[PDB]
Amino acid sequence: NKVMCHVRRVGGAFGGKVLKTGIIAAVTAFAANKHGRAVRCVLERGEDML
Amino acid sequence: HGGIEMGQGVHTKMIQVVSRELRMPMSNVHLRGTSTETVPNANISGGSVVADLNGLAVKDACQTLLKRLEPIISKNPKGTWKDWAQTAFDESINLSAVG
Amino acid sequence: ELLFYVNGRKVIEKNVDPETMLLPYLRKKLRLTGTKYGCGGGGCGACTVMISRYNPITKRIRHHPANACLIPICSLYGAAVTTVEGIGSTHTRIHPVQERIAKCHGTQCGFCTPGMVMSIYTLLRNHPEPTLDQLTDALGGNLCRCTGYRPIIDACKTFCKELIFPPELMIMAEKQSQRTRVFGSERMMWFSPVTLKELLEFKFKYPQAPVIMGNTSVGPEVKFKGVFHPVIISPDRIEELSVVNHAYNGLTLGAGLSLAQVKDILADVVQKLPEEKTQMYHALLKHLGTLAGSQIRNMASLGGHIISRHPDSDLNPILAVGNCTLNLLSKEGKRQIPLNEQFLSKCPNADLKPQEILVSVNIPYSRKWEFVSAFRQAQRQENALAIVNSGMRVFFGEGDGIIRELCISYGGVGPATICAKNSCQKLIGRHWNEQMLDIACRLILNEVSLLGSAPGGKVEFKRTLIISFLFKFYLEVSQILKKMDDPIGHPIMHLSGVKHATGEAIYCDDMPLVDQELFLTFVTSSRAHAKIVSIDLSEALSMPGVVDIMTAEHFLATDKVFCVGQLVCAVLADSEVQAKRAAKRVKIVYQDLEPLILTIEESPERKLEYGNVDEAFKVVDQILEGEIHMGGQEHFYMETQSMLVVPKGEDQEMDVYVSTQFPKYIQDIVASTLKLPANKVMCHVRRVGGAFGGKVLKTGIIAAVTAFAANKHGRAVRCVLERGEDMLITGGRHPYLGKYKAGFMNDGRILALDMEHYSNAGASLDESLFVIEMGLLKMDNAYKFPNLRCRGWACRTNLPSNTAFRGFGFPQAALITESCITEVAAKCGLSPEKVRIINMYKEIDQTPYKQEINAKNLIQCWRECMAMSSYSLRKVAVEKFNAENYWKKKGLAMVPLKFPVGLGSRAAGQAAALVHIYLDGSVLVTHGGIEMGQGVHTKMIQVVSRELRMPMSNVHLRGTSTETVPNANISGGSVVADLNGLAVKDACQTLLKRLEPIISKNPKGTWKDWAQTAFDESINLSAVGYFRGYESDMNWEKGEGQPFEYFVYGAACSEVEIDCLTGDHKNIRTDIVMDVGCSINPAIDIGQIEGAFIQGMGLYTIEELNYSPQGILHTRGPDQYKIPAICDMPTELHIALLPPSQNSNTLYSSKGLGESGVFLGCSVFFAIHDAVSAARQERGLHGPLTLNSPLTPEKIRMACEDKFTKMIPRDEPGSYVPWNV
Amino acid sequence: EAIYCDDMPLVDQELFLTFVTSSRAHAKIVSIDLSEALSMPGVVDIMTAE
Ligand SMILES: Cc1cc2nc3c(=O)[nH]c(=O)nc-3n(C[C@H](O)[C@H](O)[C@H](O)COP(=O)(O)OP(=O)(O)OC[C@H]3O[C@@H](n4cnc5c(N)ncnc54)[C@H](O)[C@@H]3O)c2cc1C
Ligand SMILES: Nc1nc2c(c(=O)[nH]1)N[C@H]1C(S)=C(S)[C@@H](COP(=O)(O)O)O[C@H]1N2
Ligand SMILES: Nc1nc2c(c(=O)[nH]1)N[C@H]1C(S)=C(S)[C@@H](COP(=O)(O)O)O[C@H]1N2
Ligand code: MOS
Ligand code: MOS
Ligand code: FES
Ligand code: FES
Repeated sequence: NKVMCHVRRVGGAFGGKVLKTGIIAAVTAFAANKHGRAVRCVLERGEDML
Repeated sequence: HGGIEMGQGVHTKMIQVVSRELRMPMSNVHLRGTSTETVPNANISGGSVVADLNGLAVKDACQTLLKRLEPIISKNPKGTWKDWAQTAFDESINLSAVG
Repeated sequence: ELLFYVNGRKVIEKNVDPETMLLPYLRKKLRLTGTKYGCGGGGCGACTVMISRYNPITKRIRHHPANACLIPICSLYGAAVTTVEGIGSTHTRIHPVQERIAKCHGTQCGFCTPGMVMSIYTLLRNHPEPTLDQLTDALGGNLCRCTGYRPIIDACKTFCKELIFPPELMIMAEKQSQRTRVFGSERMMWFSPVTLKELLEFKFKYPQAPVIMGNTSVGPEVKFKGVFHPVIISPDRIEELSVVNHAYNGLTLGAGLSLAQVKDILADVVQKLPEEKTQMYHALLKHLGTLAGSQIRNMASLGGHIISRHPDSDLNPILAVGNCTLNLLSKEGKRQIPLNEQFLSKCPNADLKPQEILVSVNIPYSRKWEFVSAFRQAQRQENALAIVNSGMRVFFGEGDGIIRELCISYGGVGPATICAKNSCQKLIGRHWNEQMLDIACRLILNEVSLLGSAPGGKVEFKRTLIISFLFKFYLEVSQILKKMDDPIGHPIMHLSGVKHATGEAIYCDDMPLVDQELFLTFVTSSRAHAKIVSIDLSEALSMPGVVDIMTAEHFLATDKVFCVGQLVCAVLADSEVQAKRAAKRVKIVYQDLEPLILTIEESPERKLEYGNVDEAFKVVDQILEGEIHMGGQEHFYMETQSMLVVPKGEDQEMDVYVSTQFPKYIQDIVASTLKLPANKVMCHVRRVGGAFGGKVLKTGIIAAVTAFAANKHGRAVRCVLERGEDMLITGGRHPYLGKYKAGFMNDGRILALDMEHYSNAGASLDESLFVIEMGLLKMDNAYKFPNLRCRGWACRTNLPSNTAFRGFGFPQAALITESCITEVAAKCGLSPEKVRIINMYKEIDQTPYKQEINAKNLIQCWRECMAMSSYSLRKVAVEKFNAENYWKKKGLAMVPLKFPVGLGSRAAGQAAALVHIYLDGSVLVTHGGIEMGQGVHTKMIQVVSRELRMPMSNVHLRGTSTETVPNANISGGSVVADLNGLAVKDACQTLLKRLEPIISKNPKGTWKDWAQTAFDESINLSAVGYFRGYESDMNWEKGEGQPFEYFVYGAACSEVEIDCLTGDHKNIRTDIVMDVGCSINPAIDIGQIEGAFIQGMGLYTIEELNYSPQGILHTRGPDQYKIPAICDMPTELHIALLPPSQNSNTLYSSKGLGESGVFLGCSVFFAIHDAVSAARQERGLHGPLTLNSPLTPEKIRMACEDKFTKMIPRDEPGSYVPWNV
Repeated sequence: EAIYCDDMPLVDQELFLTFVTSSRAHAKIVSIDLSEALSMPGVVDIMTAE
């Protein structure tokens, strides 16, 4: 009841944005909790495909 | 609703559903975006069912409102939605529906 | 370079602007936001911060509190700054002070607790095992509009029987090179000498630069007055400026020594040497223990006070009579001048040069057969600037009565400290008897020749206080001469009480900045009925920040201004300080109009009827004609009007984060202003800092123009106001003019009553008549009147429009009826107690608006308070005390109370809610009621925890919105707790209805299992709750209906003690009982009761609104607004809560307080009334008395007529147009 | 004008996260170092399970 997710829109996700977005978000939230400031994460195309 | 817009055009579907069922034009309805503070425990947007699933949920919420607006429109032939909404405000008719 | 420490981290500033203060720097830059902007002028005490400074000589560090809202940045080089966030936190170990101030329920709104916990922490650091006297001394400066201070002293009562200074600071103090620092800016230059010589040099340079040492007297001038100093000077730790010396000429104190150090040195020195040598030290200590507060006493020093030339100075007249000489020093040598009238009159011959810093001051030993005394009178006991103060000493010598030395000086009377010379020139020679007092009075009465143009008003009051102080002097010297010859029903700590006491609570301004923000500020009219012909804005446009100066030409003043404080233009700027500076120099052309209306008596009907008054008046024994005036009030909510408006850039969406009470109005007005459907504009609140009303209409129009600006220019816009224009924009209570003609039989019972209520509305032509309706009903609390004819009218004035308040109309009409009752009881000959008993409601009766009431509760609390407070013994002791004392009259009073709870129409009571349960055991609840200090959310958590059996941990609330719960109501009327709680009840009942099988199949598990299974079997877990509200009907054409859901019943007895010479009063003991039922949370109930009582006592005794004859209200000065402080509490307040009654339609058999105990504050009021009567009982005069409200010490002293008032020069009425109407 | 997740404005004092992947399918990790990495200008912290 503390964590609120917000999704206004998504730019064309033709399936499969679930487990890996979760594994990104888990450590992003770990970092944001330990160092009390917002953390923004964006992935490169090669990082995606890998 | 609890379904994600990912370019397939689900929010236009939802605005069309609300426009048809509540008998108001397209222009008179708004939609912001998915969140887990308003619609909890929604399911994954995968299977091609989420559009129809949330369309049925939106239909359900709209029906629950329109049954409460039954007497007001019963007692007024030509009402803009402002007139019925303010009236339903006066007779203490709820206007927040979970579908 | 600027180098200091905040909470233990080193902070470096370069290339600064020294024209910026500390508190905006801690908020907008370093972002330790647990420190609050209360007033910016030193009054509030909200911004308390600990400052520690190390002395490289003494090898020790001195800790002192200070108000960060006046402290400049450039005075902190090498000092440790400690805020609320450095002592403990919700992650680390919490310090025992915050733990005990939250455990003892010392928090209600939380916008006052960080300063107070830092004050208690500072005193515990300085003092390990203190006394309650020291603790109360420490907390004197701090204010609280909500609590009433009792739990704070309760938490302090257990103390009576670690942070470390950074080593970098102490080592660079041990080095301490001779570094003279310069802080430069484009506007204002700052110089700081570490050595004496450079200070003397820079003073010998351009001398228009003030020697800033405490900022306490220059800060207000640069702020409200607006004067600007191009260059300023400010010393460092210079030893010569701060040294204590004992010599045959008494002692020598440095000008750099702060008043707190001075007080400690005097307090220790008066315990060493015999009292035959010390008389002026005791006077200085007497006026030092009563100076503003520990913060200001540790910020302000001797020299600044001496040279400030403030007429209200509390220490100057003691010095101006005690043979004191200021030592000086400059490039052209040394000097030693005396302090007398010539020093304070501003004449050039005796004074300081444009050079010669004041170095020190010497106070001699008092000679034997010489006695010194000083007296003062102000609106409040503590932290109030005096209206008349005096310094008095007389030296005889050789054991006789002949006057050879007699020095008396008066401050606060004229434009400066006036000292009597010619009367002092003539009094010499006679004995210490009555005749010299006659001579002194007959001289000083017309020697200090005041006029009708005396600023601050209270002409005859000061004139009487003069001789009153002289008379006190006479008695005290004569005396010494004669001598030497289900969590419901259990007390549960607030949800965010720790989060208050540890400074994690976010407010509408504590939230961060968003990209490309702006800021907005208004310009307000200062004329009452003045036509606008032109506005000058050429020079306002061109300065850094100004985007567009918005006017009425594109909701603001168009052609004429009908009230002061009306909005005519607003300014758009890139930052706050730029916005204020740009606003302060827009020029408006005016032409004043002839018909000027400011008062009720020179400016539709609402009438209730019961029986026929005419026949009883033809029959009844005695006819009374009486009248009363009751003045208004100001809310003084601690948090000011803060808001932010954010455009979205897509779909014209507009977020509005505003700390209001009524988001529906905000959304509606923004939608109508932007020409948008309401589905685009959303509104957000999380908590509001202690708002008691008034944050409704003016907040609406402020949000309207803020949103207009945020839309048209396509950028975010923040808008926060300040305390002064908060008073100037927003009105307060309606002041009432009440006439009455009553009829009562010799049985002392009222059988005839006519009322003509009049209200002072404001400039608005279409306004809120409703209180005139509403307050018409609630006129009589507990007294049965067989006949009523009660009418009301609303009178427009050229003034800001008035709004609602806590209590809301009941206090006014209730005290009008109470005063009519009391004057009847005086005209009869029987005690007001008997008159109230044989006029009080029966067990069962019927209100004049035709509604059944059952009131054995009122009679039972009457008996309980009467018998368990020992009424008879205490009262007979009161008459015994008045029979053996002549100037000390103590008065005891008792007052009942019936308060109706109910609303107007059908739409008013409806309340919605939204409840989610996620797939664990954890619940998210939201509603439409606003959190503003009552503790509504703790009650909601208790409700949800009883209705779902899970422990209190599992539930969390995340603020309110209009996107989750739409179309909520006003968060007022003391019902929104009940209404939104019923909505929460409905939602939780729906959820527990949805889950019979899962729960009843699973006996010994958790909510985790049952919510999991509920999702498994496809059962909804989020529901809307809703409550239709109580049915209320009122008809005015017949004056009948059922408009009130229920009534609360209480009683309060109060004991006071007034002094006939100086017209102030004490509060000794108040015993208060009320009937509430099975309380949801007893601690919250007792807190609300105490807070309402304190607010009512403050309205009835202290608070006054002085208006200039052109309509301009006064915010600071002699007539500044006061609110009750920590010393205004009764010594004992024994409050007990009676057993319940199990009522019908009240949530969980609990009653809705929050506006009820306000009128019980009239108790002490009538108590002083009683005392005044005893005075006129012994003075032998029974002449007509007209005691209005508030009973300021002025009117209390006027009521105690004496020979002193019989020798006061009566100024002609139509001579001058005085300070106040 | 369609606002996406990256099109939100910058929030105050937000950090930035970037991932360091793997390069060998089946392998054993012997030792990890960050001394040149953590001493870069701008780095706040490196999160590893080591
Ligand atoms: C909210 C509030 C409440 C107050 N309550 C009280 C009260 O109850 N009782 C009371 O007696 N007073 C009261 N005061 C007044 C206060 O005590 C004085 O203003 C204060 O002592 C001035 O000291 P300062 O160093 O802060 O003055 P500063 O602002 O530092 O001094 C400004 C002026 O003093 C001159 N100056 C200062 N020091 C020197 C020096 N050494 N040599 C030459 N010139 C010098 C500067 O040139 C300048 O003209 C109150 C003030 C405020 C704002
Ligand atoms: N333009 C667009 N079309 C799309 C997708 C998308 O991301 N963008 N996702 C596809 C996938 S994987 C699914 S399952 C469906 C989901 O749409 P619905 O569940 O709302 O029918 O859209 C399909 N078509
Ligand atoms: N601490 C605190 N108590 C307060 C207030 C406040 O701002 N702070 N407002 C008062 C006012 S004006 C009202 S109407 C009631 C409303 O709260 P309730 O509905 O929970 O009684 O709270 C009262 N008590
Ligand atoms: O079913 Mo597709 O949205 S992974
Ligand atoms: O909160 Mo209400 O008394 S305007
Ligand atoms: S005491 Fe600092 S803002 Fe009022
Ligand atoms: S609780 Fe102290 S100011 Fe409100």
